[PDB]
Amino acid sequence: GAAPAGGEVRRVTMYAERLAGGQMGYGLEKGKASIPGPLIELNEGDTLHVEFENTMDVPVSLHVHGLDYEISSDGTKQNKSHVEPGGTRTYTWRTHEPGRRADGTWRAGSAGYWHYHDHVVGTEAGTGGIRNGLYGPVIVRRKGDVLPDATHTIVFNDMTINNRPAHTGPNFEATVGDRVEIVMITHGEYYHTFHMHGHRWADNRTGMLTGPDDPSQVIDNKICGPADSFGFQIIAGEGVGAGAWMYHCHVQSHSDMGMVGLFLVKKPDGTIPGY
Amino acid sequence: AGAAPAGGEVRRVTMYAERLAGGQMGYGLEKGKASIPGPLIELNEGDTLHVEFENTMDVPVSLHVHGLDYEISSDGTKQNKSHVEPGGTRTYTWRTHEPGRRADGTWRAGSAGYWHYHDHVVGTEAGTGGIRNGLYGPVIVRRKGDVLPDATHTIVFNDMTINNRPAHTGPNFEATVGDRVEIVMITHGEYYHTFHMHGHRWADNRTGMLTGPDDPSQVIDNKICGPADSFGFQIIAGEGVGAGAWMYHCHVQSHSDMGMVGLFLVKKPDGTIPGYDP
Amino acid sequence: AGAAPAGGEVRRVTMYAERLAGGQMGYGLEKGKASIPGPLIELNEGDTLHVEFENTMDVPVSLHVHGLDYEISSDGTKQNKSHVEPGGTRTYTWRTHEPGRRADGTWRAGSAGYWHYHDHVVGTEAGTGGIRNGLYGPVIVRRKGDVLPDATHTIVFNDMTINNRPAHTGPNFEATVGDRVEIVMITHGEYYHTFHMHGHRWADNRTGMLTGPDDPSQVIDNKICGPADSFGFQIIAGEGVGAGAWMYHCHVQSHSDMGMVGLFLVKKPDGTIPGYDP
Ligand SMILES: [Cu+2]
Ligand SMILES: [Cu+2]
Ligand SMILES: [Cu+2]
Ligand SMILES: [Cu+2]
Ligand SMILES: [Cu+2]
Ligand SMILES: [Cu+2]
Ligand SMILES: [Cu+2]
Ligand SMILES: [Cu+2]
Ligand SMILES: [Cu+2]
Ligand SMILES: [Cu+2]
Ligand SMILES: [Cu+2]
Ligand SMILES: [Cu+2]
Repeated sequence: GAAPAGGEVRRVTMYAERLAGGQMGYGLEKGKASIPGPLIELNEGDTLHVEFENTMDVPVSLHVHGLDYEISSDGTKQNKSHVEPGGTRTYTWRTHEPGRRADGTWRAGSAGYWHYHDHVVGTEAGTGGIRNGLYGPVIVRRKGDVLPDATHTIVFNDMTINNRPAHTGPNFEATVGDRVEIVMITHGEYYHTFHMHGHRWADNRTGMLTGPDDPSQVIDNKICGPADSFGFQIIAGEGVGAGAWMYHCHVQSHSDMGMVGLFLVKKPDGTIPGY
Repeated sequence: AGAAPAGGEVRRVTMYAERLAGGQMGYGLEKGKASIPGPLIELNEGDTLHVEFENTMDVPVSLHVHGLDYEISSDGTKQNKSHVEPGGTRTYTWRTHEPGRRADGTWRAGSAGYWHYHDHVVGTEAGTGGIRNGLYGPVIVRRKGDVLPDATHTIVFNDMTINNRPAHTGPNFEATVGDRVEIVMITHGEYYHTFHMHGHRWADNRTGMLTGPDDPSQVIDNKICGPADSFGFQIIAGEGVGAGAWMYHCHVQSHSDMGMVGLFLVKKPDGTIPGYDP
Repeated sequence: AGAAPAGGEVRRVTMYAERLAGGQMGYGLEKGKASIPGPLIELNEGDTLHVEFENTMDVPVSLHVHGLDYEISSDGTKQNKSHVEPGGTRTYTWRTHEPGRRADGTWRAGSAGYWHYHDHVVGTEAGTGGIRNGLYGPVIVRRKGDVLPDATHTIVFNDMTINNRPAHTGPNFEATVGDRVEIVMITHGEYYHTFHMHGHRWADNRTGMLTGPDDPSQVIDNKICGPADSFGFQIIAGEGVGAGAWMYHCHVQSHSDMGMVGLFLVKKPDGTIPGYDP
């Protein structure tokens, strides 16, 4: 369970479909789009050719943060990288390992907790596409990265989580001891503060400290604005046990209005104390 | 005052929740001595703390902590039936661990940090009314070896107030040039803020100070923060700048204009503050 | 090309605050050449800078610096009798120090980094008025061995504007592929922002670049910020992504929609910009 060195040329098909009640979403199979979009994982140095079809009645696009891409895979109307209704296009994202340039300076790699979103619906910033659900997660791993038993994606989109109605979660389950991975993405108009009862993480790339020499901060509350993305890995219930562990936006009115879910950590027998 | 020692001590303490004056509420180590911010709790990594907690109010209350290990019974939440009815008592158990290598070879991150506690049931099940009335306080958790300060001041940007004070009433904080002052900065409520100090800068890491010439941590003097963010640092009062009334404030302009200002009065050894009229 | 040298030079400069067209205000090194942002001040750790200051306006003005070392008399505040009357002159001194180990064993953080200066007395004692009008400038303090860039651009999100500009006027900035471009990014006013660059990313640390494989700083391309935050980075133009009109915007959706967008214009070595067809 560690991430290998990348350098595969991988391929996938992505569709932008309309969903029930105003929503739109990406998906890897027509008829099966989802909010948030399907998780895309790659290893540093991979290349991904995304074979896109807009199946809707309005232009759409696909725009990625942090990964490498030429101006033709930008995903913006300004560059004519959008997709007409019914249209088709192939976006290419690349990645690079870190290393030294000819300069002798250090080039950082592509690894990170990133995301992809529309950039053309509603306005030329994607405002109404993001709002409708056109977003999702991409993880790019470094060699030797520790792999999880599970990855869950939490998006604070304006005043919702993953576009869901108020006080509907989502909830996620695990078993005590599971290495659980969280991808956290924020979108829209408002700043937020992500809080987890019972668990904490480092505020670096991996969410876990390099070792005793790692100056990274350890936190359980993280301010995030539109298009911030971060992620971490927590041992489920470490030092605290099983339970319905609340996670929420800690802005008080935001938590009060619905931006809450449960991290249901289970005992080996499958039962949750108090739930 | 030296360096933080290794932890491991089981500690115990009594805590109450008292209505204060002006529709406020607060936390106290003794009855009739609730404060806003609540009493400063310091453990070292390893220590356990048993808070014999009692509610002296006519409405339920709770105690919820950030950053420290605790079981679900001391969650502080109506969902986990861990609140304290009017007139009730409860023992909240917090614990802390050291950092260490896991079985799988990964680094478990310590309990140390600048943390905080607050209510979770007054007003709404997130504790909005309780946080608003003053039911919050600081928790410092040291790691073995941490430099310890000459003094410690807690600054809580609560919505549009510092420590639930009225506009433009600071609070002010005194020190003397050369002192090692530790600031604990917590934020609560609805608004983002940006915390700024005149004359003084710190490292945006755990301890607010740099490991050494290899610590890559950012050296800031302005720091955005949102509800339930908690950080702190230590500075040398007047270092490289000398004595005087050194402003701190929220750098959100309308917040500084509408009261989120205070002075960090840095005295000469003789006790006087250049340029400043008490 | 180059490297920051060690500091230690005393330097001097003239500064003028002047009214500009349309109730605006800005700073300048020469009279009549006032800009928004104000002129870029650059120093190396150790340097002292005396700034011969001229208030050409009819309204008092002040000069207030983040991050650097100054005594209360260069505080630039009404509080510390530190503002410049209409038609007044005044020398403001800024000092900077190298990082060094203190006599008490701790590490003292240096002055280096991406800082700024701004007015503190116009409109309010927070300088809310003069900051809105455009009285704010960038300050860069260099650590010895820092990589010096081919070009430096300053990007101030001032409330809902970029450099006080009208909506949807950039600024746009040009580079050639492979050029070492240093962004200075400041925020002011009332609102939080998220700064985003297409096709480019940087280290969230002091220099925006990682020092080596054991630098644990995050690699981001979207940075949240608020009034008086300042940061910076150097990127290699088009590295791994090539030439093009690379959009930089605030990613708060209503903020880019309403004009907070500009272009990073990266040219091929033949000077062309594929796709650019405004
Ligand atoms: Cu964009
Ligand atoms: Cu929120
Ligand atoms: Cu909590
Ligand atoms: Cu984006
Ligand atoms: Cu909570
Ligand atoms: Cu504020
Ligand atoms: Cu200042
Ligand atoms: Cu909390
Ligand atoms: Cu100020
Ligand atoms: Cu903005
Ligand atoms: Cu982008
Ligand atoms: Cu300032």
